Amino acid sequence: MSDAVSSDRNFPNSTNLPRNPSMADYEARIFTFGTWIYSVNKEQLARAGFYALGEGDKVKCFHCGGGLTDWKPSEDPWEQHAKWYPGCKYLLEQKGQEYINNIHLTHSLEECLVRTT
Ligand SMILES: [Zn+2]
Repeated sequence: MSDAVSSDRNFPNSTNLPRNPSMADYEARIFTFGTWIYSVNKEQLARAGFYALGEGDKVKCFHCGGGLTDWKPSEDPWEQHAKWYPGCKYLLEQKGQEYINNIHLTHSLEECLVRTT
């Protein structure tokens, strides 16, 4: 439970000292991936604050302080990340909440299979 789930942060400090653009640079990110993961990752991640941790094609945010490994279809890091959590510093700094809001939510469905649409 830690120092009171309510008097702590519902977790052992998720943000592991993020906001480290010094090493999260452009060539720093791509460099991590050692040109192995999918294509279009250069601008994709470099712009969304995603860098390679060491898994096979997986990714995580180094500027926001959160992970987003591959466990679903191709799903561009842009869409996948925004759904993972809108409270990601850099992530928002790029396409603002207007985008993340459009992503996380949906185009109109938001019914899950159909429900009542
Ligand atoms: Zn993030």
